[PDB]
Amino acid sequence: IFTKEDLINLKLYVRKGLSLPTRQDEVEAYLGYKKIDVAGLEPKDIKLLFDEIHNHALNWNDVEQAVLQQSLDLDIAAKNIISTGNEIINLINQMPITLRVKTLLGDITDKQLENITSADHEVASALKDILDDMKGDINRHQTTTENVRKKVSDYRITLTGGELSSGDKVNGLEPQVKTKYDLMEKSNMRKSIKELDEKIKEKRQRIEQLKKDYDKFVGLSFTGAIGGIIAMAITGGIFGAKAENARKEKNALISEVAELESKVSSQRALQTALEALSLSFSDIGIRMVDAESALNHLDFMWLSVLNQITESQIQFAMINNALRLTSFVNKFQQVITPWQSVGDSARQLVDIFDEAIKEYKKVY
Repeated sequence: IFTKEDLINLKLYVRKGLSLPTRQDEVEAYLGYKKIDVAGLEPKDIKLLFDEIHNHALNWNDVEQAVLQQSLDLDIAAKNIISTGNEIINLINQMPITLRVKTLLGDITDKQLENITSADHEVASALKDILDDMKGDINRHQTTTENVRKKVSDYRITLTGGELSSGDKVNGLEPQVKTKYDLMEKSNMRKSIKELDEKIKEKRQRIEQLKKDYDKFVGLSFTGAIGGIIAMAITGGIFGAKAENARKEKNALISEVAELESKVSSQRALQTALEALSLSFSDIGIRMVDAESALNHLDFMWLSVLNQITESQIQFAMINNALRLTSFVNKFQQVITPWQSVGDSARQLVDIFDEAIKEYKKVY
């Protein structure tokens, strides 16, 4: 069944949804960016989803109050139907069995109300009235319970996705959070960043490799001084050239590295924002999945309760003037039996609300 943790998880999801920023500049401050250049993750995209979550959270208390008040109402409705049904059965069973088996319900109602006057006329009229009132009462509880179930179902489908009772189809807030979360992961830079770090270190070692070979070749260029004048011309030309090839290649890589470190710095910036947004969407999504499970329980409970009321209503429709009174008592028992289940479930739900409210004090 729907438990107190289920109700607390709904309140926790609503509180998270209402705390989401919805103003565009606040969503941007929350994201840490004005543009990310990933489809579906731009601040306008995130705001649209936060607006939908916020509106859904705003709508919980209408459902919550309908659920709790309907449980309070069905509690005392079940109690009244069972006790009044039992009183009616007891009244009938005061008739001797030799008469009960052959007397029809119409004999103790309609056939007393067609002629002219009686005490049995008044009680027979009151018996006909209380049956009519109970029939209408059970129809009313079916109608209101169907509406509560519809509110819970629509609240659930808004979270899961699907077709609402209005016929509108909605994508589902939880699958939408999941899509964006998946886009953040398809967009991750961690491997790109690591391969760029690797190339900065490697070119930052080669820049140093022939700073030493520049110092070598320029030393080598002087080793014509052994011969003197034209041995220095040939050592100067050959090794002076190899020394500049090393310097030129060096200056291409110092420019290369400054670019690559600017690039990797921006890729790290994107990753940091992705990781932050991922964590927020994970928190939202966990709150949603717990709320969804809570609503699965609540929806199933209200479908089951509605089914019991409908069972009672169908049995009540079988009561008619031509039932022998022994058959009537058996059918009236079949009318009130489903209401034990309805009342037990309704009282259980009221008590879960009570225990969920008390949980705050027990924790703090």
